[PDB]
Amino acid sequence: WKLAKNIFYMPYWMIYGEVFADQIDPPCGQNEIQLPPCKTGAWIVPAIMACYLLVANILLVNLLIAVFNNTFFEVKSISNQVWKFQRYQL
Amino acid sequence: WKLAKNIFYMPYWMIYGEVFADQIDPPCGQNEIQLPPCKTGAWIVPAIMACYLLVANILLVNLLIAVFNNTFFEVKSISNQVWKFQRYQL
Ligand SMILES: CC(C)CCC[C@@H](C)[C@H]1CC[C@H]2[C@@H]3CC=C4C[C@@H](OC(=O)CCC(=O)O)CC[C@]4(C)[C@H]3CC[C@]12C
Ligand SMILES: CC(C)CCC[C@@H](C)[C@H]1CC[C@H]2[C@@H]3CC=C4C[C@@H](OC(=O)CCC(=O)O)CC[C@]4(C)[C@H]3CC[C@]12C
Ligand SMILES: CC(C)CCC[C@@H](C)[C@H]1CC[C@H]2[C@@H]3CC=C4C[C@@H](OC(=O)CCC(=O)O)CC[C@]4(C)[C@H]3CC[C@]12C
Repeated sequence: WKLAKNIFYMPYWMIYGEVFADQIDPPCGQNEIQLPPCKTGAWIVPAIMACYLLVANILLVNLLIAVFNNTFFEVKSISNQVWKFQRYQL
Repeated sequence: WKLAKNIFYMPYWMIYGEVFADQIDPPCGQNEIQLPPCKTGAWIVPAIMACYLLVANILLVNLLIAVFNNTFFEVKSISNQVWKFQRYQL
């Protein structure tokens, strides 16, 4: 079950300004002490990290900003009128 | 080819809240153990870092917020009508 935890753990905190910079692309397959060998296709992980961070943090958050902004006025008027209606129930 | 990787590595993650604070301006050219000597013009790197972070994070992201916001209504109406058209194809 730790695999399912590792699916959601670091990509979720990646949205809130913690990119885990020590684990983006650690040096491996060299001697600095002998490092463990390079996993195959481990260079893909920073690239899809870049695409994910771009899509999430720039596209979806700003789109939710636009959604919150362009539906603010109708929701504000409806909420004011509904609160004035629910004053009687209170 | 590691030079081309180093071009894109840290400035890209600099947008998402990871400024790499240990490598902004490390102490050098002193004894704390003898540090390696100061590179010439290494003080320029935090200044252009400051200008880059300002321009990127404050100018361009907020401008994309404005672009997403002011074209939201036309895109929303067009997308609703296009989805209602593509219901038949589905
Ligand atoms: C659909 C949207 C609106 C809500 C989000 C729901 C899911 C994305 C959440 C809710 C329940 C969550 C699960 C609740 C419990 C666990 C057990 C957890 O197990 C461990 O951590 C085992 C311990 C370990 O070995 O570390 C792994 C994550 C997981 C599957 C969670 C994965 C994410 C889930 C499916
Ligand atoms: C302006 C923005 C919207 C896009 C520009 C950013 C990307 C084009 C950059 C940022 C991070 C970069 C990646 C950072 C690290 C790597 C790992 C690198 O692989 C290795 O170095 C091998 C393994 C190792 O030596 O540790 C291959 C390039 C790649 C995928 C880079 C490809 C280009 C990326 C995706
Ligand atoms: C134009 C916009 C819309 C898209 C962005 C495209 C480029 C900015 C990307 C796409 C392909 C990328 C290249 C794909 C592969 C590599 C090899 C990579 O090589 C290594 O990492 C060598 C291993 C090492 O020594 O660390 C260095 C980055 C580089 C040149 C990447 C640099 C960034 C590039 C040019």
